[PDB]
Amino acid sequence: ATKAVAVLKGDGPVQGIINFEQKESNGPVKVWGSIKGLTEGLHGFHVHEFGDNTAGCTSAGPHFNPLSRKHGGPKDEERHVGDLGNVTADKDGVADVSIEDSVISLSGDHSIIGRTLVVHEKADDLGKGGNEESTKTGNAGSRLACGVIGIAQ
Amino acid sequence: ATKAVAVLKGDGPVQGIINFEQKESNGPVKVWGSIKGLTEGLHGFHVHEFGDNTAGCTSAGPHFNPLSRKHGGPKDEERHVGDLGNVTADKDGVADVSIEDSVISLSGDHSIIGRTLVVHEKADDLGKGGNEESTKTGNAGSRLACGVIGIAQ
Ligand SMILES: [Zn+2]
Ligand SMILES: [Zn+2]
Repeated sequence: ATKAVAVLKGDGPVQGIINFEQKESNGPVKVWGSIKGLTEGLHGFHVHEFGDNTAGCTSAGPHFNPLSRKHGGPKDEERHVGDLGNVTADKDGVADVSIEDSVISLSGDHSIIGRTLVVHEKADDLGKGGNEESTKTGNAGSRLACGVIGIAQ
Repeated sequence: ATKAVAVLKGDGPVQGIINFEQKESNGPVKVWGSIKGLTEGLHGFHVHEFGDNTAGCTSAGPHFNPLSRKHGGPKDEERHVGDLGNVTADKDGVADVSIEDSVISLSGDHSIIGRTLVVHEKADDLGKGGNEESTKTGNAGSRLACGVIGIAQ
């Protein structure tokens, strides 16, 4: 019913659009959209603490632990509330994503409205890769585009 | 006592970052922050209805007229219930923003919490200078970085 709007912008050809389709205000959300200006294969994809992403990296570090676990989800079980999978792109420069989930809803100033999403440079491990750091971020690499989430209904 | 953090990007190294603080939910508010990557001189800046700003015009056009008004304010008697005037940048490529207003506040999805903003690479004409487009947008002459409004509380 109520669609939210996440607008990620990097640099020229780099963007990330995601709509969040929610039917009331605390129930589960159907999520989809296109992250373009990528190279083919997987790219890490996380909802951070806050909507600050303006002091560059001096803002969103790794992805928020509000439930007190590691990075994960599409292969790991524990998973941050700040993790909506990874965006796997084609050679036409785009990852067009499709998801449905019951760990967030369009609720207040702290859920996924007023919040930040990050898209990463490379593929995400989603748990414990080959190193310590992979438990923090997924080892997904640097960030390109950044964006904030507001209401589109 | 909720502080915001909007993130505009897209025109490569151009960003538009604006903050706010809410002293009481119904009072006036000081906006602050910086728009950087700009040439020196004036640049128009507008909050719109919704946080909807993904691809461009299909995700919102001009700054909405809920009272069915013209644009303007700092030289005009109208002003939309969701717009501001213009900024100016110094030759480091940056506009300082440190402005007051007594009609926006951080309260509800349609206020500045939950909303969108775009800044413009030319001056704004505020309701009327020359043409139709003065009374419509604000004659703002060009786009630049666009974004959704974020919260750090
Ligand atoms: Zn994570
Ligand atoms: Zn206006």
